[PDB]
Amino acid sequence: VICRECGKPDTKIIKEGRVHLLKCMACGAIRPIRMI
Ligand SMILES: [Zn+2]
Repeated sequence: VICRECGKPDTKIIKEGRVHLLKCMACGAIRPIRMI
């Protein structure tokens, strides 16, 4: 769903303070997210 044209890559997530960032490796994609 998130990455359909990525196949079998890797997923890493980092959060600081009150902000969430998602990074995907293989396609080099970054997405900004925040719930709090
Ligand atoms: Zn990807």
